[PDB]
Amino acid sequence: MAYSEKVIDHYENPRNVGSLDKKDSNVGTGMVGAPACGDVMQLQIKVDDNGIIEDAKFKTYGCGSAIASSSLITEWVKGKSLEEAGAIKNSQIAEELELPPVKVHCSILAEDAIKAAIADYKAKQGLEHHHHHH
Repeated sequence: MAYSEKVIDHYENPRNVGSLDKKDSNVGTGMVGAPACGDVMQLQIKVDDNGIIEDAKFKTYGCGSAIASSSLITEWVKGKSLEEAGAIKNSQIAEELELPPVKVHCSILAEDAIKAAIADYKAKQGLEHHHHHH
């Protein structure tokens, strides 16, 4: 079952190289929004440089402004690790930006987003599937 001291499942993926596909365990996806008004935010982080984050894309089309922060949060994890992304809080950016309590909808979609990417990043390897007639 493993005459070696390595249990790793594989260096990359059993699909003969690939990376980038919205359908991999090395890519966390997160799509949230604010149904309390009508704002949609999408954030996706990439992890491969050794469990580290090398690239961090995103997409927020609906709030003409929630983009700025999108560039700050995405540029804050770009290089960090999931262990760090799963710890930052919305108060962190809320303070670095200094904005009134009448727009927290952003800082919220920021941290809440990273939470979705981490949830879908760890769920891509839980119960998986069991049946799938071809």
